[PDB]
Amino acid sequence: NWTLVWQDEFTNGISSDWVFETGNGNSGWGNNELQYYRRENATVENGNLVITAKRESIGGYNYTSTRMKTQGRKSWKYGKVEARIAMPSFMGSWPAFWMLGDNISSVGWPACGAIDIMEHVNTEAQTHGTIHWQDHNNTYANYSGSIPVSSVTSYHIYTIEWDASVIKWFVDGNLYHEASIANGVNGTSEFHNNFFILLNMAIGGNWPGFNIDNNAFPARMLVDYVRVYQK
Ligand SMILES: [Ca+2]
Repeated sequence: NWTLVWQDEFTNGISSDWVFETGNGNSGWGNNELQYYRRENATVENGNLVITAKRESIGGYNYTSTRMKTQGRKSWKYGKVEARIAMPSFMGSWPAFWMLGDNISSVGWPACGAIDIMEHVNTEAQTHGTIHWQDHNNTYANYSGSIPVSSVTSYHIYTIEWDASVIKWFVDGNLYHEASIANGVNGTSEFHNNFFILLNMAIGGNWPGFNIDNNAFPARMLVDYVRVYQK
């Protein structure tokens, strides 16, 4: 059965297991994103993390938001990883709940692997689940599924179950995507290493595009909790 091994319920502030990124990264966090991440865009209100994207200027960028991670504090190999999230829906928005391989520090992205547990862009009536990696031929690979979500602005539960055979994605317990990692099929060896968790909300970028609804700011993503279980 599933045993809880880590959580942040945000009940008494943000856990010291999170580190915050600052700035626009390299080439907009690799995606030509437009935001500058800060600590100040993360707050807690009534037992929920609140990530607020703002029209705010700093360092040559014109929007701010938060990107937080458990890198260097907490990581896991296999498990059930879940968060209860309510996110905004507007043109330019790109919230995510995801994981990266701890070995990113030595192998870089995308060789480290990423497991996107929840992504949403713009005003789509659906959310996506995806894995990204470098395959047997060392070519960038991704494998993505999606599920209709009529109200991303309401709380939904975004989950993966990950074991040495498979990763499965669920929203509200409804299975919608799955990917085999058994034997490192399609060069998925790196999903058999420890990964850390990230939460963020980007503004603009190659996927959502550069048509930004400037009247949708400030915008809030609320996260009731993040939990990890293992067998
Ligand atoms: Ca909570």
